[PDB]
Amino acid sequence: SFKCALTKTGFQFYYLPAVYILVFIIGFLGNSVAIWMFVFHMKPWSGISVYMFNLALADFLYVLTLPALIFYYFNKTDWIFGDAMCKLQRFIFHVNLYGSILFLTCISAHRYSGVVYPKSLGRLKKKNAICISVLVWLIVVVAISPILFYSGTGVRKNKTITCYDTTSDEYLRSYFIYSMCTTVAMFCVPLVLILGCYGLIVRALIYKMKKYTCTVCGYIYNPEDGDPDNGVNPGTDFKDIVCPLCGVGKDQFEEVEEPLRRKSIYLVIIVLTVFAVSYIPFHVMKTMNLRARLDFQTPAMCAFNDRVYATYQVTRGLASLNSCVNPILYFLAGDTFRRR
Ligand SMILES: CC(C)CCC[C@@H](C)[C@H]1CC[C@H]2[C@@H]3CC=C4C[C@@H](OC(=O)CCC(=O)O)CC[C@]4(C)[C@H]3CC[C@]12C
Ligand SMILES: CC(C)CCC[C@@H](C)[C@H]1CC[C@H]2[C@@H]3CC=C4C[C@@H](OC(=O)CCC(=O)O)CC[C@]4(C)[C@H]3CC[C@]12C
Ligand SMILES: CC(C)CCC[C@@H](C)[C@H]1CC[C@H]2[C@@H]3CC=C4C[C@@H](OC(=O)CCC(=O)O)CC[C@]4(C)[C@H]3CC[C@]12C
Ligand SMILES: CC(C)(C)c1ccccc1Oc1ncccc1NC(=O)Nc1ccc(OC(F)(F)F)cc1
Ligand SMILES: CC(C)CCC[C@@H](C)[C@H]1CC[C@H]2[C@@H]3CC=C4C[C@@H](O)CC[C@]4(C)[C@H]3CC[C@]12C
Ligand SMILES: CCCCCCCC/C=C\CCCCCCCC(=O)OC[C@H](O)CO
Ligand SMILES: CCCCCCCC/C=C\CCCCCCCC(=O)OC[C@H](O)CO
Ligand SMILES: CCCCCCCC/C=C\CCCCCCCC(=O)OC[C@H](O)CO
Ligand SMILES: CCCCCCCC/C=C\CCCCCCCC(=O)OC[C@H](O)CO
Ligand SMILES: CCCCCCCC/C=C\CCCCCCCC(=O)OC[C@H](O)CO
Ligand SMILES: [Zn+2]
Repeated sequence: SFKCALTKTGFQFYYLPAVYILVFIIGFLGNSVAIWMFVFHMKPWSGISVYMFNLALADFLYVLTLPALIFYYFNKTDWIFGDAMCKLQRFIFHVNLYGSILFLTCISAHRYSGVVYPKSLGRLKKKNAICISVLVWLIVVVAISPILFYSGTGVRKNKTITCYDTTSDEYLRSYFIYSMCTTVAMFCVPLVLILGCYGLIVRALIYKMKKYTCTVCGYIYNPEDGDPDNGVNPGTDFKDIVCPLCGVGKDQFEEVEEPLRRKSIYLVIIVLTVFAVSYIPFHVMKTMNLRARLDFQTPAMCAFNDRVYATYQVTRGLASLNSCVNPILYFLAGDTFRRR
């Protein structure tokens, strides 16, 4: 059985530990602040707050495991924590990955319901968000539990201990099949669902006219309500046309800050960037690398497999970066921190 003599040193053995240190420092800080802010500076929690707290919980838990991984790279890739801790290290990475994707889908589906179908179902949205969150954690734990079988420690020829990121050669093909099932069900399907929600969010927002406020008095002109007292039909745009309150001209009017529109665009921008930079490259490369390891072990393919392996290492770092990028979403796409 021919095998491609893999030789990649001086790059990946510096990159991943540096990214892991960066993610630990920024991720522990941001998620500690977020978890502190939701628990002690938010009462009651809205629908999105429940999903955002769960996303922060998935990130902090994963961030908590990083020093072990950083140690492993600083210890010439020799795992000293045992078989069980290796399995738990790998399980948590995948639980964080898929839990994050599913909670991002929850936030996306929730904003679509708020933007398209807006009425005060405050407690109804909170109770449903808690129930959905529990189900999401149950789905993720169950679907990701095989990682506890596949992953584990292995003794190298030089007597060192590897903590397998995938699995042993005996279960590798089975692992690829399993990974394809989770890639399709917990990455591909949520991605199509997020895109649909975002397309419908952008469609609903672009089809509606913007409100204008007076800098002199503070009167808000609604395009749908209009101003029939002066001679403006309800439904007409601001450009189609004096202020009914104070009496100043149109020149003293500026566009109103819409909280739902701003939080929706921020979510659309941040999530799409995160899928384009982290989620999509990682899933493509994870798959490509397993495919090369299983089906492309011929001398003519070795050079290409090396490039795939190196590119995959890059995406592993990008995948981990989400843990320190996600807190930004709680302050730019989330509800204000208030205790009522
Ligand atoms: C309170 C938080 C927000 C501040 C973050 C503190 C950092 C300065 C700490 C936390 C994680 C630490 C790392 C955790 C793990 C390791 C692995 C450790 O590995 C070894 O000891 C193996 C050496 C060998 O056996 O050859 C070396 C220190 C290092 C890089 C640590 C250096 C200092 C770090 C980056
Ligand atoms: C039997 C086969 C066909 C199932 C395929 C597996 C997955 C494609 C399914 C199973 C569980 C599903 C998840 C179950 C629950 C949700 C919560 C849902 O969030 C809401 O309903 C938000 C409600 C709100 O707060 O307004 C968004 C989709 C999502 C992640 C689903 C996405 C698709 C998943 C991963
Ligand atoms: C308007 C549409 C076309 C933009 C779609 C946005 C994303 C879905 C794109 C932007 C960057 C793309 C990635 C750019 C680079 C690669 C590396 C590429 O790796 C290889 O070619 C392997 C061998 C090598 O490293 O040369 C595999 C596809 C992938 C992940 C691409 C998958 C699709 C991504 C994430
Ligand atoms: C977080 C637990 C559940 C222990 C864990 C599970 C699986 C794999 C690794 C793992 O964590 C560790 N295992 C062995 C050695 C180190 C760790 N992790 C660890 O030390 N995390 C840590 C987290 C926070 C922390 O406080 C600090 F941020 F530095 F202020 C100091 C250390
Ligand atoms: C009730 C809800 C949450 C559905 C959960 C279904 C779970 C139990 C399913 C979904 C995907 C499945 C895996 C898909 C592929 C493989 C590879 C095969 O070689 C061994 C079984 C294994 C590893 C499956 C075991 C069961 C599995 C983990
Ligand atoms: C709260 C604010 C959020 C802060 C967000 C943190 C900023 C992102 C950090 C680094 C970007 C990633 C750079 C990726 C560079 C990869 C290219 C590379 O050099 O990797 C090759 C390596 O040798 C392996 O083979
Ligand atoms: C909000 C506050 C801002 C926080 C921002 C701070 C983030 C630190 C950034 C880079 C540190 C990474 C250090 C680079 C360490 C490289 C690891 C290495 O040398 O590899 C180990 C090697 O394998 C052993 O032989
Ligand atoms: C109703 C709510 C139900 C919630 C469900 C809770 C499930 C917890 C999930 C993972 C923790 C288990 C971590 C398992 C760590 C692996 C250890 C192991 O199994 O040991 C391997 C081997 O035997 C040693 O050599
Ligand atoms: C209500 C639903 C609650 C269910 C929650 C799901 C949690 C599943 C727990 C373990 C997965 C089964 C995988 C078994 C992991 C043990 C490790 C193993 O399989 O051993 C491999 C090898 O022998 C050692 O090197
Ligand atoms: C609406 C806002 C959406 C914003 C849209 C943003 C588009 C993202 C573009 C590129 C990120 C993909 C990064 C892919 C990482 C591959 C790096 C690589 O090629 O690996 C190097 C390796 O060393 C060589 O062999
Ligand atoms: Zn006025």
